[PDB]
Amino acid sequence: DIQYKEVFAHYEDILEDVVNKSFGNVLEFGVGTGNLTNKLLLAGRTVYGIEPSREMRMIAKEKLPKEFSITEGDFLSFEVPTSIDTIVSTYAFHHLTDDEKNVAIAKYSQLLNKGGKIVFADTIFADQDAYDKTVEAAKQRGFHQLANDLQTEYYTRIPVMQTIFENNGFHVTFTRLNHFVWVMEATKQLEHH
Repeated sequence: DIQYKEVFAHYEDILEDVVNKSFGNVLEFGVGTGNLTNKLLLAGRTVYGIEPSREMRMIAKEKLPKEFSITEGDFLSFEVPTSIDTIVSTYAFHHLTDDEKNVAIAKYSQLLNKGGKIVFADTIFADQDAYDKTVEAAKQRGFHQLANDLQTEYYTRIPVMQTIFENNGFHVTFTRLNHFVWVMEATKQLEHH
């Protein structure tokens, strides 16, 4: 894992940052092994989990308190908890093509109330140059699995994500927490219905 040493740099701080920007009922996508949830629960937040992988939902049910709800849905198809104030996820949104990312945001815009937020932490790039330069660096070093990841998954650019959020009624702010990851804080501008 020397290859992902930088990708996960400040991992904890990253979850911390997402936690500190969330309130009320939290809907988490891509629960994985429950690391984000864990800090979300510690922070006294009310959380509802979503994770397609049964393999993952298990490990999380293991670490998290019992009773914790975690359905088998995903970013686009999932159970709506009830009243959502903020939607979160870390290291997951890139599993969606840019078109799907737009459907997702369009859908969260439809569910959240004025003032509702979307806080996602994920690997994303400033521009095409920053990306190609990162893919090369990974090649430069012996990082072959990482270079594959970068050209396989659907990582995108900050400006693209910028347009999607705003096109769907959001005002978003980007804060870099490491060379790969950035935290995007989005707040819904207008009210529902």
